[PDB]
Amino acid sequence: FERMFKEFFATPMTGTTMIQSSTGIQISGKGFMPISIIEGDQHIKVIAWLPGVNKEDIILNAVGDTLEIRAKRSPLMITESERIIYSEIPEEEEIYRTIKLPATVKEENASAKFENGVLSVILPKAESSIKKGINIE
Amino acid sequence: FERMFKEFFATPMTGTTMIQSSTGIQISGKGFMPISIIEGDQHIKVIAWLPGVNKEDIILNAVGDTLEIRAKRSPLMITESERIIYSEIPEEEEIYRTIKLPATVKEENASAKFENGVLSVILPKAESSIKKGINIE
Amino acid sequence: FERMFKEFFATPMTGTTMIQSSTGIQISGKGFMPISIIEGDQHIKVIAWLPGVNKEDIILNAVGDTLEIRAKRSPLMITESERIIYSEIPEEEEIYRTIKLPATVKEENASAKFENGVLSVILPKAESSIKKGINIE
Amino acid sequence: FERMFKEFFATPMTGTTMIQSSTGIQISGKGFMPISIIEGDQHIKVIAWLPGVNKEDIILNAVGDTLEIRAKRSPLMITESERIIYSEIPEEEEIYRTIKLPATVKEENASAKFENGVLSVILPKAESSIKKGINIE
Amino acid sequence: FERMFKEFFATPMTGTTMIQSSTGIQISGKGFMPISIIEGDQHIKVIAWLPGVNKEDIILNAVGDTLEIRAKRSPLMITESERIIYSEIPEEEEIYRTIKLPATVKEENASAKFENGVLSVILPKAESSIKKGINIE
Amino acid sequence: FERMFKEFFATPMTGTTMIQSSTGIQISGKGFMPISIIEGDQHIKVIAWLPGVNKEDIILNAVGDTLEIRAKRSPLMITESERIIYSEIPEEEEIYRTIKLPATVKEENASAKFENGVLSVILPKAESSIKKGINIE
Amino acid sequence: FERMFKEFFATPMTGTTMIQSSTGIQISGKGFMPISIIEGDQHIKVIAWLPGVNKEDIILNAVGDTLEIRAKRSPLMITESERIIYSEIPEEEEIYRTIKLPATVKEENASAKFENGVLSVILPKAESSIKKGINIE
Amino acid sequence: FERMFKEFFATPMTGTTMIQSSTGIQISGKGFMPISIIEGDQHIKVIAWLPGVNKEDIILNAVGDTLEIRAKRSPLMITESERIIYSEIPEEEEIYRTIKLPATVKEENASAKFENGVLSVILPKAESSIKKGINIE
Amino acid sequence: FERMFKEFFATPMTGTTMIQSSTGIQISGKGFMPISIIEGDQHIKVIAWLPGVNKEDIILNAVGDTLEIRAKRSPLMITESERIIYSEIPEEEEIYRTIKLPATVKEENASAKFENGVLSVILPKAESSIKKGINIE
Amino acid sequence: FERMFKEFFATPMTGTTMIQSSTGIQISGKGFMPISIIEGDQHIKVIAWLPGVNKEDIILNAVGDTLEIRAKRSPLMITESERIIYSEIPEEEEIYRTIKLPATVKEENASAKFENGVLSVILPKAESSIKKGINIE
Amino acid sequence: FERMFKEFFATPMTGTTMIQSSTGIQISGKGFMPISIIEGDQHIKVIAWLPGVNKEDIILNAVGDTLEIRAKRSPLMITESERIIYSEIPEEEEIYRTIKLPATVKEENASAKFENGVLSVILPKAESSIKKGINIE
Amino acid sequence: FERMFKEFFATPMTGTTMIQSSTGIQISGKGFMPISIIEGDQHIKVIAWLPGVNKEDIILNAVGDTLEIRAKRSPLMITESERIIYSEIPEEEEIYRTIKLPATVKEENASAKFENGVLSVILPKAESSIKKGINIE
Amino acid sequence: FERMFKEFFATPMTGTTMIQSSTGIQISGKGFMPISIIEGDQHIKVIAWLPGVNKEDIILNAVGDTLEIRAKRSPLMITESERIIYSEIPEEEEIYRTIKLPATVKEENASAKFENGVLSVILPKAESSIKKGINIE
Amino acid sequence: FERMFKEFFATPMTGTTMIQSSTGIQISGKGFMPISIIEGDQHIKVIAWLPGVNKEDIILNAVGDTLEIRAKRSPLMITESERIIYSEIPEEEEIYRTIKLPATVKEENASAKFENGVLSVILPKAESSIKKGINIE
Repeated sequence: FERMFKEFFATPMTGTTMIQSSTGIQISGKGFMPISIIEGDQHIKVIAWLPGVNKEDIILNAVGDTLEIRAKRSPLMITESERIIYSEIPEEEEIYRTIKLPATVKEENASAKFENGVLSVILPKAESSIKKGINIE
Repeated sequence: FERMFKEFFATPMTGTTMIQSSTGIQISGKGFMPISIIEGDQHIKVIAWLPGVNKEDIILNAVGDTLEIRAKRSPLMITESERIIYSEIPEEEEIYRTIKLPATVKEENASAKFENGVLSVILPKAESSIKKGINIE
Repeated sequence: FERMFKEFFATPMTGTTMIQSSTGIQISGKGFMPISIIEGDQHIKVIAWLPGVNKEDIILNAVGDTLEIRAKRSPLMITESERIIYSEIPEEEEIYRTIKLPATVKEENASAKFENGVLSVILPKAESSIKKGINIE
Repeated sequence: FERMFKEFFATPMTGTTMIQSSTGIQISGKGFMPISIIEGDQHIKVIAWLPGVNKEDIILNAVGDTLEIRAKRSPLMITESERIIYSEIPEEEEIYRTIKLPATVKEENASAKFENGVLSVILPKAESSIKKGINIE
Repeated sequence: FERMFKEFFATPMTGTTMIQSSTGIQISGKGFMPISIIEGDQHIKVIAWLPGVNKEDIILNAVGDTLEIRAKRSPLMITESERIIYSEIPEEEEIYRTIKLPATVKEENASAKFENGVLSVILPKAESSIKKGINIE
Repeated sequence: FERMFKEFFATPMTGTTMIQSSTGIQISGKGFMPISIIEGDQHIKVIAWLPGVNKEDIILNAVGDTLEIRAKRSPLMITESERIIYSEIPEEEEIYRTIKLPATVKEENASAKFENGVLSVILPKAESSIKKGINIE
Repeated sequence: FERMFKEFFATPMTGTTMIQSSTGIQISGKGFMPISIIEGDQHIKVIAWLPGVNKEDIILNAVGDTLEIRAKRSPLMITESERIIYSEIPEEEEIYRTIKLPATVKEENASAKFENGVLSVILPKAESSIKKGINIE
Repeated sequence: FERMFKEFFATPMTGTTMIQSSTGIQISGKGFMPISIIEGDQHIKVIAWLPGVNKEDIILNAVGDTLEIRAKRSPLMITESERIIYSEIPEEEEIYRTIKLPATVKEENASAKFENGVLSVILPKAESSIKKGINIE
Repeated sequence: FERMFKEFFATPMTGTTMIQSSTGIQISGKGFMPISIIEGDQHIKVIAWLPGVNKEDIILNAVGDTLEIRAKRSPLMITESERIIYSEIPEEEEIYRTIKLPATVKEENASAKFENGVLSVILPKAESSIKKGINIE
Repeated sequence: FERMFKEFFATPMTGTTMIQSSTGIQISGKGFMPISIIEGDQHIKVIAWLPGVNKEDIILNAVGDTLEIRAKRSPLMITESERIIYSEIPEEEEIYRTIKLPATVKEENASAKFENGVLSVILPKAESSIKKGINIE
Repeated sequence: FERMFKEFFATPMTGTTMIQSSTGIQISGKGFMPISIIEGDQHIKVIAWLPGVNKEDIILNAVGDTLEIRAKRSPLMITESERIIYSEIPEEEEIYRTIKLPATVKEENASAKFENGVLSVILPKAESSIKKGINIE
Repeated sequence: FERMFKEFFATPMTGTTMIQSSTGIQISGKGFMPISIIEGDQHIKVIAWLPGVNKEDIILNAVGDTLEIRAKRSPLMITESERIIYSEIPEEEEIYRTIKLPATVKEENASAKFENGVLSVILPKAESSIKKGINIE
Repeated sequence: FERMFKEFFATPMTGTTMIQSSTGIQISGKGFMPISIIEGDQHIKVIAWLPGVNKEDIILNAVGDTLEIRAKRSPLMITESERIIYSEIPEEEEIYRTIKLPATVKEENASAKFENGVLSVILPKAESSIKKGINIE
Repeated sequence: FERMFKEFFATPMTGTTMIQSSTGIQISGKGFMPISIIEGDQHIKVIAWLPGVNKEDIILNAVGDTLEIRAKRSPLMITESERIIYSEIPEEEEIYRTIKLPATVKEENASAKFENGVLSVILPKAESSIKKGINIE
């Protein structure tokens, strides 16, 4: 049955509904929301693909080492004469992701941008999480 | 090995690289581009998710009953201090889809909109493809 | 043997004796106690089904981000002339659940209600766990 | 796939939706309703767990050797700010059980009690079903 | 695991705990009680092996087409110096069988004998169950 | 085929025909004869279930560390009008068990009782098999 | 047997004898002839590897959207003293490929070059297959 | 997965990348280079298919009983408007084969020809490897 | 091979060498050391079986919510004339367990007793881990 | 299911309940009691791990070539406020081992010591079991 | 396919690219970097094998209970005449390891040495992680 | 069991203990020593990773077409207070590799360098192994 | 894995470490010691292969019907310059066999010879084990 | 069938009849002859176990890099009254081993010793096989 699902290759509908992923960071949520975490020495960059989501429909909250991205995408409106004969776009409306970052961030200084359906969040690291350099002799 | 791939649940990277799907319409391409086809009595609506693609990087061409969507998404630029510790966003740059529509369209009257990373293409059906109504007695 | 257990479908007796579930919240316990966690912006609501448990037999304690629900249900008393020919109700008496919440709560302000065998616990979130809003530009 | 369901251990949602069980008594229904049948010499006791069901929402009808328990549990109301991050409580609203008793009962003298979400029904046996004693020599 | 149980060959402990057997007669019960049903033209003979059961501990009731045999065998008493190093005798105390006969019997005229741990029950058939002879030409 | 035998659950007929069991005591025989061995400091108690066996049909012989129980149960006599439609009682007539005890017994002082189809044999241990106590310091 | 073929790794002899491949273009033929199709906006380039084929032995015909490449490679001539102790080069003489292009081409303006055993065919697209550009607003 | 690879039948890309073949002659290399060895009484003929390789890009060296064929094929150049929609030609650029011949050859007298992408190498056998004739009586 | 290990039943040598167990408490170590954790309202009791360990060879350290038990058992000394023909006692000398308790303890007030090879450790809970009682209305 | 038991790694509870082990010495018993037998030229040393057993609760008897170790360990007493959240210590109370030694011992001269939960029994060999030396020429 | 990988035994290339290992310490990274953690009473020693890494290319940062080792090894430079016919050394350039230590360390007092490609890091434990000794009575 | 080893991913300990690898060059040895062979027209470069090996502990001998690398790495010294809780570094001390080169080398002119735990050996090829160039016409 | 062991064919190291063989004679021991038992009418001949064992290192003891052969073979001494590249000889030093003969022997008259590493033991049968002849009529 | 052979554990008869083993040295022969090869800087030591072989029955020949050991062991002579009831000693008479050494030896200076059934052969290495030392800088 697994090869069949792969043969159907309906990966967006079958996929991108993950409930628990551990990479040393625990991500739990619902719906399609690919996430990329890019950690610098002073901040963390989170890239989230929210295609078809309006900027006003994104609720972005963070605290400590946890980031919550809640968004709702209005489903594709169709006239009565129109009918979806084929569709790969997930129909799920309320999508969300809870991202447990590996470092504490200063949510009071965080900022986020939403361009072309790409949410880029900048989270400055807390002083308690900025690593020092161990001199090698 | 199939359950493992499902357990990894890396569906965007493993998925959304389909080469041949037949729903009575033949779609061949490369990369991540979910497509929804919504056929009316006078036109066909194609919804394509091109997150992170600039409007100038989308080449949209159509003829007869075939639609070609070519787009390139610049990869995520990172400083030398920054590093991708986790990423679900497909890294593939040049994405494309070749959609063989089930009806002939008037490409000279087609139009497309690109909002929030959602490409909506309107393709009026040709007079030779508009179906007549069979009266039932 | 798995299909047989499913064919027997004795899910309450076989089921609802979970020792370790992780949803990003770790729940460990013994016996039948379905739990629903409903997190708001200012509090957490825990719904626990304690059918046949008296209000005086429920010990509800919480601290930090951990909630302990201990309860004992007196087994079904039967006369010597009476005999259980069929039973799906779990016979286990001492049931309990240890719920590790994802946020710190103010146990000094928590409250709980027990109606129709449904335990509803209200746990206000601590100021250190209330998430701030990241403005999107 | 069976071990996986057991590993998921979501027995309430997967379980307690039995359509046909024969113990010499045929029980058919929908939803979660554990039943215990305790037969005496003069009556039959039916224990049904209806957690979260109001007494006014239980329709209890019986005739001959068949007992029908119909009940509806209002789903968990949540504010727009609140969201179910985790839930083991079955969401099914209209639950019911049709119990074919092994003996004829006098439905005109039956009684039932509903305490702590436990429905206890007393069904006196008909004179045609009260067994006589065979003296052993 | 099945061959292992057969290799262990602990058939009394593993076996003789049947809950549902249909031979056109439905037998449901608990414990070890081999049953033989020997139907004549005017009566039904039931042979039940109740080894180690006292005559006073056997409750024999019947009605219509159902026979209930309830008996309890006191477990093997042992001194503190004595210890069961090996045992094949089932330890279950309360044994019972519910036998649904294929014909209606006159329980008011039934009789039973208990010799050498063998219960022999005589159940005269009701006039409504005595079959007539179809002459063949 | 093993699950089928278990589904048939004809354990008395399939079972209780063991030819070689080792528990440190070797038991070999034919037919249905559950045995329990209960060893004290001064004697050994053997409990054998011989349902439907007459006291005159039991030949009980012992020597050294071996016990032989031979018995024959007359089969269920039936009239020509009567017919076994269902039977779980083993039809085998000549049953026997050869029990190799773990200790030497004084067969000249052994005694046995036969009540309710239960054979209880008392075998005093020989002086060469009575264990001494090792004082612990 | 599949791993064995892979272990033998005789891929040219076992491989490159495909009868039906669909990439949205249907290729049917016999023998070893790797094909690469490189579609531009105004023409289609077909690269075919015809090692050891003389230019005079290649018959190249096209019409509409179908291209037929027929060629014969003279087998390796050997003296009577010489003998093939090892060979991976396919011995098949008459090789051919029928390529159904996805667009109509102007066979009257097509050209082909044969250098180093590489056949490069240029097929200008017909005006009915040149796609127009859909302006995006 | 093996049948799938055979069903994909992408034998050139999957195949022709052999690292170790023993026919009594050991061939190790990288890339696609079918080899045929044709041994005479006085010389050895090696046929290597180097389609699309220029004569100046072939480095042919030999010594003792080992032959090394190194060649690089420039990849298929494509305009920005052109795109490979389908390709069976291996993309690997640097191909090579190390052939351990079964006989010592006089590399100072060897010669090679490169026509139609077929490399034909003539390697005269050393006097120490020319076999004598054993007269049969 | 798993049934064989179970048939060998060498569970002490094969078993009791666990490296990672999660019960909501993480235990990592080496060697045979069964652990029982018994949590009260004011303290935690840890029972560790250290058979053959001298009181002076047990190093018991704790901090925060982690308990480390290090002990070494001198191996069984044997004369040259003596030889281990059979042994189930694990030969491993340096055994240890790292127990991450679920609550913070006051290591400055902890105490432990070692009797009959049973280590009983009393760890008073910290004020920050003592749970309060939520009144139910 | 075997790998699962190994993954659970509950070897003390699953293990150490062996009923029949033959190493040329037959050991039968119940419960957890690792045994090491160390045979010298003049005696046999038996090491038994009886953790948590009081010296007064050990009954040590021997005769001929058989050793019986009977002991009972009082279960872990817990206050009503205390609860076993985790436990690897076997709960079985009455443990015993019957060891059939390979040589006859003089039980009248045997001695045993019980230190740190380790029972060490010294059993002098009988003159009939002391082996003589065969001179080699 | 697993035995094949083991038969290939290319463990460095296949291996040493671990993303998530839990020993009660969580290690996540990329590339080949064997790690040994040696915990004392006052410090933690981390041994990392960084063969072919220059001391200036190692970035060693630590904070709290997490250690990050970032290093880049310049790939093996080869002349155009030189070619890697065989290689087991991983080609990956940017290697890194993120080590979550089990105890908090004083990164301000840490030191590291790099000799013979072995990185030895000394991390003094914080006062909050130094365990006290529980006296045993 | 193979997937388990891969899941354990202990590739250094399980791996890098190869006894026989043939790439047309036969390598036999013991321990962890990744080898890269880089063959030029006039010499052979061998790169061996000997992390933690002192230059004085490497014995490098060669003759003809065989290279022997013998080295011993002193194991990680630890204080009695220190203990290896986690380790991926192979503990094997005496490592060695026997490399049969494909060409004869002039061991009298060979040289080797040992930097950062990387052994680089330069082996000039013998005149009898330097390949000549076959002119292509 | 079994075929692999057979393919490795390391039968001496894997083999000849038998712990329990029954041919009606029970042999238990450790190490490599092939045994041949050749029973005559008046004696028993035991042939044991003790290659590399000195006559002074063989301890041969017998009594009743049991024979114990204990021997130690000094391991192969090697200079520091010498190294075992290949070895099939078992490295185990202390080898032994316990042979339970089928007849009682007179150990006071037994003799043994040790030539070419072959131990030949002559054990005269006891008068109680010499069989008489049953005349056939 | 493989586990059965292992259960039979007749490794000498089944084993030690190897026809082709490659350790970089090729050993082919017949019969039981364990071989250990111990290579020094100036010689090679071959240890062969020839139990029960007379010194006059060993033919030891060597040349170049090949060693041939031929020996015949007279089978165990038995009187007509004597009979092999049990035997593990291989019955094969003519045993032999052909050992291809990795280095050329000076057979004119070789020597061999035969003590306790152990053949020790000393083979001085030829000057062409003595490896030189590559100085490391």
